Amino acid sequence: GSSGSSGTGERHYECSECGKAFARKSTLIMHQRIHTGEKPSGPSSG
Ligand SMILES: [Zn+2]
Repeated sequence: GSSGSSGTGERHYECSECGKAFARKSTLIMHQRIHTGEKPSGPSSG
């Protein structure tokens, strides 16, 4: 039925942005953030 390991379930989600493989799906999302942001600015301040 809907139960029974019958082996392993390696589910590594890679980042379509860089290509980094993670263990959890959500985790990857949090990472992708690094990409979207840090917009390019001329006058470096901070
Ligand atoms: Zn990435």
